[PDB]
Amino acid sequence: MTIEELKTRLHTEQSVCKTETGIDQQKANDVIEGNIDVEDKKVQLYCECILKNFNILDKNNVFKPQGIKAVMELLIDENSVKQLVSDCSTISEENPHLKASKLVQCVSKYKTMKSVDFL
Repeated sequence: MTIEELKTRLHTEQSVCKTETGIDQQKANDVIEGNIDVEDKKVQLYCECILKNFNILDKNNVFKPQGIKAVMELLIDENSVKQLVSDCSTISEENPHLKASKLVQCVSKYKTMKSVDFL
């Protein structure tokens, strides 16, 4: 959008979602750095919140590839985004909250939220 703007939007969404979930600052820092404790209830809620706020996840927890493509296209090369979408779209997680932390874990192997601050 401007990388400076994506960085700001990411900070805003991390702030709003931390308040909405009550996730500890340490656990939120771990998610931001790409160290996702997938089984943690508050990590799941925080991941779900960030994804829904970027419309990557719709209100029914339906995965929207357009949402993740829009974001990722600004950080990584075209073919890597295609690879990301294939990997992330095919995650076998039947639980929606566990799907959300696993989704953020999948995206994070390509680009962590913290890495965007470098940028």
